[PDB]
Formats: sequence, C-alpha cells, structure tokens
Amino acid sequence: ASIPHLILELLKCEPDEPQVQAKIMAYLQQEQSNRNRQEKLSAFGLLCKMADQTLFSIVEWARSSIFFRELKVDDQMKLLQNCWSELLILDHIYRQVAHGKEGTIFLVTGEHVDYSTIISHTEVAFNNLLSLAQELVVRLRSLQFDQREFVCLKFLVLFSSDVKNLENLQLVEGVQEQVNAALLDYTVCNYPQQTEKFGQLLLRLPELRAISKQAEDYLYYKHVNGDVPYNNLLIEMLHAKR
Repeated sequence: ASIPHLILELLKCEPDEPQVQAKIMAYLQQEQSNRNRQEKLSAFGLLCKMADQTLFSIVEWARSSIFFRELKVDDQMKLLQNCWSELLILDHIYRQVAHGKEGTIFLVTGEHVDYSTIISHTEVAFNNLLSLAQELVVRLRSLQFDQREFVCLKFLVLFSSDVKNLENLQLVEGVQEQVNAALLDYTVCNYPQQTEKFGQLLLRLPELRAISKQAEDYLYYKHVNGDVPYNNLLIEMLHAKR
C-alpha cells in the first residue's frame, strides 16, 4: 500500500505507545507517591524523571531493533552515546506532532499540560529549548510528518556513519543508506504534491543536532549544582560526552 518493506519492518520494532505511557505514569506516581513530602518534589526534576524513563525505553527499543541487534555491544554503545539526546528530543517533537493541541504539550505519561503552565513554572533557559522544539513541531506539522517518516528519522539518527571507531561500519553505512532510500521512496509515493518534504525532513536533523547540544549543556549545568535527583541513564550518557 505504498510502504516499502524496509519501513514495514522498522515499524514492527516500534513499542506500543499506550503501555509505555502506563508504565511511565505508574513509575512517576510511585516516585512522587513514595516520598510524600520532605526531600524535593520539584517540577524540573520531574521532567527529568520522565526523560530518564523515556531514555530507558529508547535504549530497549534500539537493542531489540532489527539491525542494531547485529552490532557488538561496543558498536551499540558508541551509536547510542552519540545520539541519545537527539533521539529524546525527536521523540518529544513527534509526540507533539501526532498528539499536541492548541496550547498544550503532550507528555510521555500520556497527559496534556498547558503550555503556559510549563513556561511559568520553569526558568527562561528551559523555556527557550522547549520553544526551539515547538518550532520544529510547527514545521513538521505543516509537512504532514507521519509515523513512517518518524521511524525512518530515528534510524537515520541512530545509524550515523561519522562515529569514530565503529567495528561493523559496513553495516551502519548500509542501513543508513538503505533507510534514506526507503524514506525518499515513501515520501514522494505518499505525498507527491509535497515537492520536497524529503529534503525538508532531512534539513531538520541538523536543527535537532543543535537543539540537542544546548539541551545537554543546560542539563549538565543544572546537574553540576545538584538540581536534578540523579537518574543514572541521563547522567551516564551526559558524562559519556565529557
């Protein structure tokens, strides 16, 4: 039905969103229920709490992923360390495209929060990053960015060839080229009037890149003086940078 085979397989590797939301929702209700006051029941750390969970879900996704699983643990870690924050932001952006509304932000827990509530209860620094992400959301919404293009961008983000010291480089470049091809074939077969949405889509990766670094720098800063609880997947990957 105009969906190449390679894409049908990537989609099969996607987690069922509803159960990921339920699992994350519970975790946060626990983390927030268990300590029932005294310590730090913040709002910055909470977005940090669900970002951490989202990250674990992303790592599991990559691991169970059709082509990633053929790489040795050494190659896997180097690909995930290089793009983990980009994957997180891309995940957020797509969730806004498929579920976002008027003046709300759809959270991974499956909840809608007023964009005003987020802004007000967070410092301007975080505010700017959140706003830089919505611009991309606005651009993807116009292009009719859909799920099949979303899993393709994910694999293009994960399988990046300019990562140094990859053992099975032949496989990483192969998949990358193969996904690029399946994506172009899909975009013009399903959105032909869209002169170059394919180009538009790829032009988004460098932007995701830039936003990604600014996000890590802010995350590191907030971390250096004790403003996040801790959360080892977030910190671990952030320290894979230094």
